Amino acid sequence: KELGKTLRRLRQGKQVSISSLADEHLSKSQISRFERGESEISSSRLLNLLDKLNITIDEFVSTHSKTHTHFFTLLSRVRKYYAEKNVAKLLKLLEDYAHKDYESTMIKAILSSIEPTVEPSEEEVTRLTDYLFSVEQWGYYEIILLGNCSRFINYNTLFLLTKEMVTSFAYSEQNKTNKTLVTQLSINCLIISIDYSYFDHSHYLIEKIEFLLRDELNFYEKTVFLYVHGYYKLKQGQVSGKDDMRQALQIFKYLGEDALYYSYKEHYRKEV
Amino acid sequence: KELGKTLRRLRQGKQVSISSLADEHLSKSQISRFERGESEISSSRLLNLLDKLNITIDEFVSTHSKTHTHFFTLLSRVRKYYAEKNVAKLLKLLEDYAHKDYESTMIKAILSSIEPTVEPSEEEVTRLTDYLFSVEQWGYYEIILLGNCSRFINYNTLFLLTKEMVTSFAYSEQNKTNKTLVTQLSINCLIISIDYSYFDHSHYLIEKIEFLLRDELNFYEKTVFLYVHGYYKLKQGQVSGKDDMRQALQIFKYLGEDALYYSYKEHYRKEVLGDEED
Ligand SMILES: [Cl-]
Ligand SMILES: [K+]
Ligand SMILES: [K+]
Ligand SMILES: [K+]
Repeated sequence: KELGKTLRRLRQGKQVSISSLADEHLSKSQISRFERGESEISSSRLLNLLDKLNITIDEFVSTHSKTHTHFFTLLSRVRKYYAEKNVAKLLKLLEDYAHKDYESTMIKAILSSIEPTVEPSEEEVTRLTDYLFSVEQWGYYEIILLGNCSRFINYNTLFLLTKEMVTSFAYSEQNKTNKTLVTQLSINCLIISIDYSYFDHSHYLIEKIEFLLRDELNFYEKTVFLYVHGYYKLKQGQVSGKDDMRQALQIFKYLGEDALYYSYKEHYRKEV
Repeated sequence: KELGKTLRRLRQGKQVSISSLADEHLSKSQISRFERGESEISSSRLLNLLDKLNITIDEFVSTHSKTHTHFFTLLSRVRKYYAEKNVAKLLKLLEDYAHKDYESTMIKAILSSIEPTVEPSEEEVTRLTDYLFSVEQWGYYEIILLGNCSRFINYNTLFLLTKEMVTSFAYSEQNKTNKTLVTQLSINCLIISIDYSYFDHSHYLIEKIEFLLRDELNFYEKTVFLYVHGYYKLKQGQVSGKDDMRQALQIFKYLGEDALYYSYKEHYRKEVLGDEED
């Protein structure tokens, strides 16, 4: 493949020689043959090279040419076509992914928001939720599928899926990307539980979100959680919840986040 | 070492059969032998398997490996010992990495903030800045080194290094970790440029930070930027910069960020309500 070309450019960018990288267990001929695309190298040997070069495996694959994952290739395209509300490109895209079950279900859920003829069937959603109940750990794939399809999942399943996601998601201490997404979807599920006064779920979600935010910055999620948690208190008769919601609005205004400000201020003039 | 055992558990959890994964690049028997820990597999073919299973390489390595990289293992230890303010543990740590030039210099810089007896020499810092200038594309390694050693880099080299980092850092559409740290380091450099009134450098860094924050969430960096940009506005005669600085303090307070609130309020009181002469 072209993995060797990527390794050579990164190695030369750091002014590191092949000889300095090679040692008693991975030779210079093996590194060079890999860099020249004439030979393959094992996964453990590639990770050892990147460790010596102080390059994350995540930096290496994102530095590599266009070999984005099958999923992020679709996600990047679907986000482009949705930003332009291009229904024609989205259906051609849905046509190109008809052989992929969960992927086409997600495209239908996204496309339904801007064109009402399209929507995922309940059999398609259940196939997705069945899959999501079965996974050992929740990765970027599972999290994005849930977030883009949550409007078509009945609440009780959405809460159980949220509980599975919070207790078994894959995050690293160096890449908190999945942890941040899990927090946002947990807050979104907390919002719905408060709307229906399912305060048994709200109290559980508040505990998990507070734990997810511990030892983290995540000021956006804390601001949203400040509003949502205050919304929870207000619906339980605690008038102090109004102050938390107004403080969150103040943060949006202070940072010039006008879209979030009006989106949450409209929710505040409602329900009050 | 037993990569296949981890891959097997993830695949079975996804209810995927080995037959569905076999193609012209890897056969069913080849996949099975790898899952049983009886053989290794090339990097390109492991990535193709993970791609069909929709598992990123980052989640797979973090799931299987119970060890971190060389530099992040060091980083975790420094951060744990620094949080404890334990000078003795940081000194033993310094000795475990004394054979690593840049790493030792970073430890000395970090340790110096709570132990003035130890300090990185100017020859140690110059070798590090030499390395940082020589890099074609800055990554997580180069960014962390510059951040933790900034207190011992003279301002003119720090701004030039900031220019290089900010111009040539690896862009990732899916992992904003490096972009966020670059933003934080650019804000830190803008602070120093405002203190010393290098207002041409300030305009440059301001324009860079504005792009980095755009289309991102990153409310923390925006809150610090609101304060620091208001600080620059005050130093240029714009009294409205005080309101921006006070609004940033209110954000820290509303979110319960007590440590950040008192650090920036102490800076506010010294620079806005401090000593006035004549
Ligand atoms: Cl911009
Ligand atoms: K390979
Ligand atoms: K099962
Ligand atoms: K103070």
